[PDB]
Amino acid sequence: TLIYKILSRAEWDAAKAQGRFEGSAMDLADGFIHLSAGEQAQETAAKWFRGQANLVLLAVEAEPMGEDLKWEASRGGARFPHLYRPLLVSEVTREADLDLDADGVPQLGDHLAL
Repeated sequence: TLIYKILSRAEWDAAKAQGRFEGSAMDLADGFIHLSAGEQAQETAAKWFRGQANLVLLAVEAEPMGEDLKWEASRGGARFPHLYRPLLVSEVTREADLDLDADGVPQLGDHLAL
C-alpha cells in the first residue's frame, strides 16, 4: 500500500540536506506527519495546496514503516496514515514534480494511476 506526502520543493530539498523530512508547519504543530492513501490524496491536494507552484509528491510504501505509522479515522470517517516520526529520505519509493489545473489544484491523477 503506497501512501503519499505533498510538500514544497523547498521543504523537500531541506529534508534531503538532513536525510529526513520532519514535517510541514502543520505536521510539526500536530505532532505527526499527515500523509494520504491514494484514494484520499487528490482531495488532500485540492484542500490544502491550491495555487502552490513547485510542489513535490512523495510516494511511500506503508507496509515496512512500522509502529510509528498509525492509521487514524479522520476526514469523512476514512482512516488516514499518520507518521509519528520523521520520514526518512530513503523511505521514499519515488517522487514527482506536480503541475496545477486551471483552478490551481495540483494534478495527482497520472501519478496515482502508477
